[PDB]
Amino acid sequence: DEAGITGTWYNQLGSTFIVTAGADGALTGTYESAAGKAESRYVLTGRYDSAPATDGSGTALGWTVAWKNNYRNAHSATTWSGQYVGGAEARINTQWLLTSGATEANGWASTLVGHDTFTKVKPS
Amino acid sequence: DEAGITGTWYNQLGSTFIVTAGADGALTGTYESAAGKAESRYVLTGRYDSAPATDGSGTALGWTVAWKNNYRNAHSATTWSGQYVGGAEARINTQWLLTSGATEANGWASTLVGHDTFTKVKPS
Amino acid sequence: GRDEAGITGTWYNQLGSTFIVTAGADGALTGTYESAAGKAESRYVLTGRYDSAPATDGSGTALGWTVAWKNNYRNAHSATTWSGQYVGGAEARINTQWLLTSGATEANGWASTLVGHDTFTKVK
Amino acid sequence: GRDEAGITGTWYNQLGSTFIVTAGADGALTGTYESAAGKAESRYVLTGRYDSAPATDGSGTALGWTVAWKNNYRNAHSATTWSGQYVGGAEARINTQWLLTSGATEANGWASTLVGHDTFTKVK
Ligand SMILES: O=C(CCCC[C@@H]1SC[C@@H]2NC(=O)N[C@@H]21)NC1CCN(c2ccncc2)CC1
Ligand SMILES: O=C(CCCC[C@@H]1SC[C@@H]2NC(=O)N[C@@H]21)NC1CCN(c2ccncc2)CC1
Ligand SMILES: O=C(CCCC[C@@H]1SC[C@@H]2NC(=O)N[C@@H]21)NC1CCN(c2ccncc2)CC1
Ligand SMILES: O=C(CCCC[C@@H]1SC[C@@H]2NC(=O)N[C@@H]21)NC1CCN(c2ccncc2)CC1
Repeated sequence: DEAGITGTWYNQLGSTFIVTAGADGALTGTYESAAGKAESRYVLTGRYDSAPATDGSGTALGWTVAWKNNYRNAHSATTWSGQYVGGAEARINTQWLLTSGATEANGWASTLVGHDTFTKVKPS
Repeated sequence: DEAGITGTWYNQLGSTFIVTAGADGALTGTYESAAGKAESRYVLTGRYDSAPATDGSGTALGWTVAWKNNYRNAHSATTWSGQYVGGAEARINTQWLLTSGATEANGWASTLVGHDTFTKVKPS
Repeated sequence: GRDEAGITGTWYNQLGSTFIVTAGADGALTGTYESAAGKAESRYVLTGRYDSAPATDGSGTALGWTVAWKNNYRNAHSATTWSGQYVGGAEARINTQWLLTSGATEANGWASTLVGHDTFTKVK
Repeated sequence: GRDEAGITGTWYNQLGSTFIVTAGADGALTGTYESAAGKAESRYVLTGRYDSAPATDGSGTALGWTVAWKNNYRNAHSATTWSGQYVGGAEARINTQWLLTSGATEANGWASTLVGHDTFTKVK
């Protein structure tokens, strides 16, 4: 899935996720979000199962973005946890957690949760 | 929080999270889980807000473990999303998502969710 | 504007489960749930709540409900809660995320909760 | 063993919110919820469900409930569902994770859900 996972992906929001799957199970690349307090590209890193089952299961993976770059800092980080599914129209199916820095009076409301699905089709 | 975040942490399960905060916002290190289909250490990587607010807020961060090493492969990955809180007894407060590789008939049940709190106190 | 009639009826989700719901005048949700997935058979009681006076700005209507997976046929020692919102219009949807908690011992509690997302559409 | 009396009563959580619940003989949960956090004032109706015949192996009792954040004082256009389990014994607890969904437009829907975890303990 190295060849499969590596590429430019787009989620249902129009966000762009450019990723490289390393030989050692590493994930690196960039994330540009179409939503929220975000501007231009952000660094990401993660990990994926570099030896998945050969039974029709997807390939487990996850990656993190801390929303700081040279343009903006949203004092937050998102983690996507999901799996890659290969074939004709390959998909990456994820759920995510977005934690913002918070005070102890704020902490109960510090984490947003959602789900993103990624394909390699360039939106229009 | 570079000096603060870097260290050996332990969660409520007795798991060991050894991490280094890089200068560029990188997180690296190892994770050994006291629970589940896991054995000895796993590679992790993530990101943290390397320039947090100076207002009493925590430092947003996240990191990923793919549960494959040279001992075992659980065909799953966990992402922890949370924040670091410094001071006398520093804590890392997280929520997490654990996705396993799944078939399309299995996918509805592929993701576990929980919360881990980390301190630098060595259990007994 | 209030969505008593928009919400009340029969819905299916993407697994083929059947959600039969009545939205009461006072914010109550009642009905039955038949799951096409998991350790479930036939219909289960559900109860929930919805915002009986939503904003007029085009926002959806917040709601939630619970199924405990015990009926006269089977008992899966677990409960799901769906949290999400009703969105009216030509193709109405109920968009949800859910938490499915199983009875667990202390040793198994870390793995006691599944998380997912279901979209419901209404049928005549 | 069934926990009608174990669950029924007044509980507080770690924010200082007050959860007043009656577990009915047929699996129903009813009561009120007063939150010490957020856009909330005084008591809100809740309804939920619990496993009325849990396993006898030491596992807790699965349950869930919903609050919609409209009462006679305030309407926060949102609903929380708590999913978790009751654990009896000398220090009984209700351990939950929760999803809090707010009414959202299509532009804001990606940010419409908060996630967290509450532990409840019972008071005389
Ligand atoms: O907007 C961002 C950074 C952009 C995240 C974009 C998200 S990532 C998941 C989804 N998928 C995408 O592709 N794009 C979106 N961060 C906010 C979070 C909420 N914030 C607070 C404020 C106060 N308290 C709590 C939280 C303020 C900062
Ligand atoms: O046990 C692991 C790997 C160890 C994860 C340990 C977890 S990480 C969050 C928590 N915090 C820790 O410190 N430790 C625990 N993975 C399972 C997941 C559930 N599995 C399935 C099987 C079939 N369908 C769906 C899921 C099988 C593989
Ligand atoms: O299968 C069911 C009951 C049917 C749930 C149906 C689910 S509701 C959300 C989704 N939307 C639907 O329409 N259908 C599915 N319960 C299992 C869950 C797995 N179980 C454990 C045990 C321990 N740890 C983790 C999980 C034990 C029992
Ligand atoms: O504050 C409340 C109602 C009070 C909820 C109390 C919560 S229940 C879970 C936790 N346990 C408790 O005991 N107390 C707290 N609702 C807000 C939430 C933030 N809101 C948005 C809007 C858009 N996107 C995301 C969030 C708008 C309205």
